[PDB]
Amino acid sequence: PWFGMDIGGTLVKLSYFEPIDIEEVESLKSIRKYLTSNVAYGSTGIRDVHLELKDLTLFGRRGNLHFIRFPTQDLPTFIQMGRDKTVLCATGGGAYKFEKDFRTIGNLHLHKLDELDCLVKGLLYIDSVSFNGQAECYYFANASEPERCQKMPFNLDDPYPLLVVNIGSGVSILAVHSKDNYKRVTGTSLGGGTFLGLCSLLTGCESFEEALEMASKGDSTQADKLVRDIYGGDGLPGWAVASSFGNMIYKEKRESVSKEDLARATLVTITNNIGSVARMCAVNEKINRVVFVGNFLRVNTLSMKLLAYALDYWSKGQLKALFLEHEGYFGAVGALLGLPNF
Amino acid sequence: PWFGMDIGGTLVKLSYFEPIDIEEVESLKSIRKYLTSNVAYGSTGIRDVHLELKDLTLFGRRGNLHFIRFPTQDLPTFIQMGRDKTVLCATGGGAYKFEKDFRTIGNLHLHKLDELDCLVKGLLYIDSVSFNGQAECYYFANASEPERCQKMPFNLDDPYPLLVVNIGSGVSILAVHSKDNYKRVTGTSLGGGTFLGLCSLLTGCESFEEALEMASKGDSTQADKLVRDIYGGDGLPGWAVASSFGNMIYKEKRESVSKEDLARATLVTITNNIGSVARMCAVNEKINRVVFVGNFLRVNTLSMKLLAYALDYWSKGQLKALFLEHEGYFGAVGALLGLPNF
Ligand SMILES: Nc1ncnc2c1ncn2[C@@H]1O[C@H](COP(=O)(O)OP(=O)(O)NP(=O)(O)O)[C@@H](O)[C@H]1O
Ligand SMILES: Nc1ncnc2c1ncn2[C@@H]1O[C@H](COP(=O)(O)OP(=O)(O)NP(=O)(O)O)[C@@H](O)[C@H]1O
Ligand SMILES: [Mg+2]
Ligand SMILES: [Mg+2]
Repeated sequence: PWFGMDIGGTLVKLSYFEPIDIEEVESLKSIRKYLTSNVAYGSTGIRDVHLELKDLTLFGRRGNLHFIRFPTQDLPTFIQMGRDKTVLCATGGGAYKFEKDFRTIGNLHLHKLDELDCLVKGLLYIDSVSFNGQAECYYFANASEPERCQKMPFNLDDPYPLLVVNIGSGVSILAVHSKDNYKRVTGTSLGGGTFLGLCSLLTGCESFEEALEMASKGDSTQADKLVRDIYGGDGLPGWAVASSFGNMIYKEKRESVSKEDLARATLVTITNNIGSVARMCAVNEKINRVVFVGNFLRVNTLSMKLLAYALDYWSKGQLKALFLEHEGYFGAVGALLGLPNF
Repeated sequence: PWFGMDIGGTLVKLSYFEPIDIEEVESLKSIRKYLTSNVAYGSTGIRDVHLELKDLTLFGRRGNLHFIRFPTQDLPTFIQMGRDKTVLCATGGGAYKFEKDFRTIGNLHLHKLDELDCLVKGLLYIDSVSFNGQAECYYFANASEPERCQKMPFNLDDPYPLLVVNIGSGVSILAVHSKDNYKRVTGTSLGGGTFLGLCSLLTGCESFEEALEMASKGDSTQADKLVRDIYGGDGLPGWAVASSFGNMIYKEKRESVSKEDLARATLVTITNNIGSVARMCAVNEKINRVVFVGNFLRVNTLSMKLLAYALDYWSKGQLKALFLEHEGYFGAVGALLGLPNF
């Protein structure tokens, strides 16, 4: 059973390689069968079927690469399931936090892998093998004009240099200069857990998906104070945000604003702040390709377009926002790839 | 009547020069008397008496420089008072937004002045004349150690280069390289209006002061997810924030958290994000002295220490956080100084 595992502060990501080029043990068969015949595991486990890499050749075997996720909160259940029925490559903060918990599985050997190595290695790997013939990486062409703005593939055959912006619970920013030369540049604590935390407080939403659905209906200008609110008009345009949630300092506006407006304003606030940080690190690092990963952006087209627009506008076209189909899973994958070393 | 006025998105700042080296018109006398014998004007006007510059020599006159503030929301009342009872130098967004409103005062000539010129000129001026013999500018020595951390004067006789971080409703960042060479570097919309807006929504506080008072009692770790929450322990220390409000994604934590915790977490979130942006622009601009202005920091020691600690820690001592006694008033002052030109 070949597994790579990225245990983050919010989500566990699992990459699983299923051999297809196959008298083995019954419970080994039962795990394989359980994983390939189900797309929901328990009440919170999900296999991302559309992300599956087929007929991949890995470690001299032909197989399928599957991508699975569940909340870190439910890791105890995953471990319990484990003790009822192995070398495990694992990265993310939880690799250390839950180390002792994994060892309650008799004989199981836990190999903790550097989160930096795993993410970069997993990123490079997936891009090099392609997404079943198609581009793993893509950008939004004409990011400023909604009429022309559309998703289009983007080539990363020579991916250096690269600024990687990892939006999970918080934000980590990496600069990748070559194969064995890359570093963590900085980070902010205003990431996806800020969006989801604030939004739950402000709106009472009880999933990421529900927060996105609310945001899609709202009007962030109802909560944000714009340049034109301060100036009366328009190098800042009047519609640009001058103060996020700045109009909520007025009691009468707080009482007229809806949950949807507030969800949207939370999303716009977090996203735009991340774009701005990203742009600043790119200038500092002299890198013009900025790739976004993590799960803040999954099924989140709004944030992706905001980032694309912001990097493009602010930079006059010199900075390009890039995105990745497998954006949440690169740590899990790089962990899996560290398996031969042991 | 010599006035400089900075009309922002939230507050109006007024600098007033009172001549002391004096058969003039009765209502001119009555305004002077009104301003010098009162420290509260109406229900929302305040004269900052402790900031007064005494026996200043300006435009060949000896006088006192007074500093006054009131909410932009109440500017209509100030204007009405004006029409019942003049060249006005004014800057900030409201100089444009309320231009027509000022002209309802018969014959009054409104001179709009560039916000950049005013802020820098006013900053340089105040530092050069000193705060009645004492330092206008100060830092927090040993910013990382609470036992040794104390406020101490700081010399700006040669203030170039200088990174000015203006925290008002949003955040504006300036790089000042010389007397006539300075530029706006970037800005974020996560500023004081974000702190005050979010905090009002989350806590029901109804003044900046009440939000600060709440924050002073709270525990931000109750809302924030820390490095140790994710890793189990500790180059990030375990107490550093990994995800602002990241623990509010759990329903049970949202229901146990208090208003004070939430006020504090809002303050810590906004402040630390501003420190991080500031550090990034300083590296980009290759400037190691970073000065904070605006009114987000007035009677806000907590945010000042957070910034001082963050710039010092992250930069290993190469970046110094600086603060200014008259931090909210430099635009108003630079506007006043533009008076001779007309
Ligand atoms: N089904 C989901 N449940 C919870 N959060 C989700 C979900 N889908 C998307 N998200 C968002 O994705 C974010 C987490 O992304 P992720 O990259 O998996 O972080 P992480 O690895 O768990 N945290 P970290 O330890 O900081 O690296 C959350 O903060 C949400 O904003
Ligand atoms: N008495 C107060 N009332 C309202 N806000 C206050 C008060 N005291 C301090 N503040 C804080 O100070 C901030 C405003 O600072 P300030 O520099 O005067 O902004 P501004 O000039 O009005 N806005 P801007 O147009 O963006 O430059 C507010 O966002 C608050 O966070
Ligand atoms: Mg992660
Ligand atoms: Mg201002």
